[PDB]
Order: sequence, then C-alpha cells, then structure tokens
Amino acid sequence: DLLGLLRIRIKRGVNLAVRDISSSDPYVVVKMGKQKLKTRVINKDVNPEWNEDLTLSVTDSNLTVLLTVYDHDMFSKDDKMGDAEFEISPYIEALRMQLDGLPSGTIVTTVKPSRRNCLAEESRVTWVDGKLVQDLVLRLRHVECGEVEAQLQWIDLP
Ligand SMILES: [Ca+2]
Ligand SMILES: [Ca+2]
Repeated sequence: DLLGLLRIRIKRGVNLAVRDISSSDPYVVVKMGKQKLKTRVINKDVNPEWNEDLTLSVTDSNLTVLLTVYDHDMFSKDDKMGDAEFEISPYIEALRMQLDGLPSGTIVTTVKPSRRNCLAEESRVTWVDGKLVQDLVLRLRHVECGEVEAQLQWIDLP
C-alpha cells in the first residue's frame, strides 16, 4: 500500500525547556500511524542541533505527524518538553504536482500559522535543486518555551 517514504530531517531545537537543574538532555520522538521513531539524545543543550533524519513509511495523504520532545534522565523518568503536530497532505499534494523544470528557489505552496496548527511562521514548500522540500518551524505546545526546526524530503521506493 506504500506510497513512498517521508524523510523528516530534525534540524534543531531552539530555547527548549529546562528539565534538569540548568539544562536538558532532549531527544525527539515522532509518531505517525503505528510508526514511532526517535532522534538521539543530545547532552546538556537547550538548543540541540540534531541534524538527524527520521524515515516514515507513508500509506496515506490524510495523515498527521506528532512530535514530542523529552528530556532524557538516565536513571529516572524522562520529563516532557512539549509537543507539536503537522499535516503532510499539503506536501504530498505538491509532490503529485506537475513540478518538474521549475526554477530552483520556486515557492510552490505555503502553509500559514493558524490557531489550529503548530507553525511559528508560514511554511514554504519549495522546489530547490531538483527536489520538492518543506521547511517547518514548529512552536512546541504544552511547555513554557521551545521551538523545533524540521524539513520534509521525499524518498521514492521502487
Ligand atoms: Ca530531568
Ligand atoms: Ca536529563
């Protein structure tokens, strides 16, 4: 049933919540359907630069991705550091586009911050270097501070 694979590049966290004394040990957990993926832990850093790829199998245009940040405590429970979700459908519908041969830098669809989504700023779906890309800044919900910067890429699966 597979449509393809979505690469979620988790770039970094910005000003993440402090869940130890003075810092945190954040890792990101991403869920979609029954799939559950996580980045590595970055030690003692509220602006962790993960630059890390998570790969999800996609069977559905109508699916939502959930992202949760936790602070790893080796010898105890891990505290919540906020969560956000986002839609992939706009990305997916832009893939089915007749896109090929547009100038690099070309902005194709734009998703706007709403009371209902987690975007800290409008999300540009861009056609660069022969690939369709979506960049996101997600404002974490349920926490006193924190943002996560991610980028979507698509992998065809023959
Ligand atoms: Ca802790
Ligand atoms: Ca910790």
